[PDB]
Amino acid sequence: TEEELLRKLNEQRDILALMEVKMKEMKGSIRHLRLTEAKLREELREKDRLLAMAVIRKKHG
Amino acid sequence: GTTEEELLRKLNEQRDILALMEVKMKEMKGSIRHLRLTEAKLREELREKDRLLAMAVIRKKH
Repeated sequence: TEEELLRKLNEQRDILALMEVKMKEMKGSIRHLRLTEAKLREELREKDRLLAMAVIRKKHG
Repeated sequence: GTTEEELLRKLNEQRDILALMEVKMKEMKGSIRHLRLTEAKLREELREKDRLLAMAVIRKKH
Protein backbone atom coordinates (compact mmCIF):
# COMPACT_ATOMS: atom_id res chain seq x y z
CA THR A 1 0.00 0.00 0.00
CA GLU A 2 2.94 2.39 -0.83
CA GLU A 3 1.99 6.09 -1.27
CA GLU A 4 4.15 6.78 -4.37
CA LEU A 5 3.05 3.60 -6.26
CA LEU A 6 -0.58 4.68 -5.89
CA ARG A 7 0.33 8.16 -7.09
CA LYS A 8 1.99 6.43 -10.05
CA LEU A 9 -1.16 4.41 -10.71
CA ASN A 10 -3.08 7.70 -10.87
CA GLU A 11 -0.61 9.52 -13.01
CA GLN A 12 -1.17 6.73 -15.46
CA ARG A 13 -4.94 7.03 -15.17
CA ASP A 14 -4.70 10.71 -15.90
CA ILE A 15 -2.45 9.77 -18.92
CA LEU A 16 -4.81 7.09 -20.10
CA ALA A 17 -7.85 9.39 -19.76
CA LEU A 18 -6.23 12.08 -21.87
CA MET A 19 -5.33 9.53 -24.56
CA GLU A 20 -8.88 8.29 -24.57
CA VAL A 21 -9.99 11.88 -25.36
CA LYS A 22 -7.59 12.33 -28.24
CA MET A 23 -8.45 8.93 -29.68
CA LYS A 24 -12.13 10.08 -29.42
CA GLU A 25 -11.43 13.21 -31.45
CA MET A 26 -9.31 11.16 -33.92
CA LYS A 27 -11.94 8.48 -34.71
CA GLY A 28 -14.41 11.27 -35.35
CA SER A 29 -11.91 12.84 -37.75
CA ILE A 30 -11.59 9.56 -39.59
CA ARG A 31 -15.31 8.79 -39.99
CA HIS A 32 -15.81 12.34 -41.22
CA LEU A 33 -12.85 11.98 -43.59
CA ARG A 34 -13.98 8.68 -45.08
CA LEU A 35 -17.41 10.32 -45.74
CA THR A 36 -15.80 13.40 -47.20
CA GLU A 37 -13.69 11.20 -49.44
CA ALA A 38 -16.77 9.16 -50.47
CA LYS A 39 -18.73 12.26 -51.38
CA LEU A 40 -15.77 13.68 -53.34
CA ARG A 41 -15.16 10.51 -55.26
CA GLU A 42 -18.91 10.56 -56.10
CA GLU A 43 -18.74 14.06 -57.40
CA LEU A 44 -15.60 13.54 -59.40
CA ARG A 45 -17.17 10.49 -61.15
CA GLU A 46 -20.18 12.66 -62.07
CA LYS A 47 -17.91 15.33 -63.51
CA ASP A 48 -15.83 12.95 -65.52
CA ARG A 49 -19.04 11.55 -66.98
CA LEU A 50 -20.22 15.12 -67.88
CA LEU A 51 -16.78 15.79 -69.50
CA ALA A 52 -16.80 12.58 -71.53
CA MET A 53 -20.16 13.65 -72.89
CA ALA A 54 -18.97 17.17 -73.65
CA VAL A 55 -16.06 15.71 -75.65
CA ILE A 56 -18.26 13.28 -77.55
CA ARG A 57 -20.91 15.89 -78.38
CA LYS A 58 -18.10 18.00 -79.89
CA LYS A 59 -16.39 15.19 -81.85
CA HIS A 60 -19.61 13.91 -83.50
CA GLY A 61 -21.17 17.38 -83.41
CA GLY B 1 11.98 -4.18 0.65
CA THR B 2 10.20 -3.94 -2.73
CA THR B 3 6.50 -2.94 -2.39
CA GLU B 4 2.95 -4.48 -2.66
CA GLU B 5 2.77 -7.01 -5.52
CA GLU B 6 -0.83 -5.92 -6.24
CA LEU B 7 -0.04 -2.26 -6.91
CA LEU B 8 2.86 -3.44 -9.06
CA ARG B 9 0.75 -5.87 -11.12
CA LYS B 10 -1.56 -2.91 -11.62
CA LEU B 11 1.22 -0.54 -12.73
CA ASN B 12 2.38 -3.01 -15.29
CA GLU B 13 -1.10 -3.72 -16.55
CA GLN B 14 -1.82 -0.06 -17.24
CA ARG B 15 1.62 0.33 -18.75
CA ASP B 16 0.74 -2.45 -21.19
CA ILE B 17 -2.49 -0.50 -21.93
CA LEU B 18 -0.60 2.79 -22.42
CA ALA B 19 1.69 1.06 -24.95
CA LEU B 20 -1.23 -0.57 -26.86
CA MET B 21 -3.14 2.72 -27.10
CA GLU B 22 0.05 4.41 -28.32
CA VAL B 23 0.08 1.96 -31.24
CA LYS B 24 -3.53 2.58 -32.26
CA MET B 25 -2.99 6.34 -32.04
CA LYS B 26 0.11 6.04 -34.24
CA GLU B 27 -2.00 4.22 -36.85
CA MET B 28 -4.93 6.60 -36.47
CA LYS B 29 -2.70 9.69 -37.15
CA GLY B 30 -1.26 7.88 -40.12
CA SER B 31 -4.81 7.45 -41.44
CA ILE B 32 -5.62 11.10 -40.92
CA ARG B 33 -2.56 12.33 -42.83
CA HIS B 34 -3.33 10.00 -45.76
CA LEU B 35 -6.99 11.00 -45.68
CA ARG B 36 -6.24 14.71 -45.52
CA LEU B 37 -3.84 14.42 -48.44
CA THR B 38 -6.46 12.42 -50.31
CA GLU B 39 -9.10 15.06 -49.59
CA ALA B 40 -6.77 17.77 -50.94
CA LYS B 41 -5.98 15.83 -54.14
CA LEU B 42 -9.65 15.16 -54.83
CA ARG B 43 -10.67 18.74 -54.13
CA GLU B 44 -7.96 19.89 -56.52
CA GLU B 45 -9.05 17.40 -59.10
CA LEU B 46 -12.61 18.59 -58.78
CA ARG B 47 -11.48 22.17 -59.01
CA GLU B 48 -9.87 21.42 -62.35
CA LYS B 49 -12.93 19.51 -63.71
CA ASP B 50 -15.43 22.21 -62.70
CA ARG B 51 -13.29 24.71 -64.58
CA LEU B 52 -13.06 22.60 -67.81
CA LEU B 53 -16.89 22.30 -67.69
CA ALA B 54 -17.48 25.99 -67.02
CA MET B 55 -15.37 26.61 -70.13
CA ALA B 56 -17.20 23.97 -72.17
CA VAL B 57 -20.31 25.94 -71.25
CA ILE B 58 -18.85 29.33 -72.26
CA ARG B 59 -17.43 28.01 -75.55
CA LYS B 60 -20.73 26.28 -76.49
CA LYS B 61 -22.59 29.52 -75.40
CA HIS B 62 -20.50 31.52 -77.93
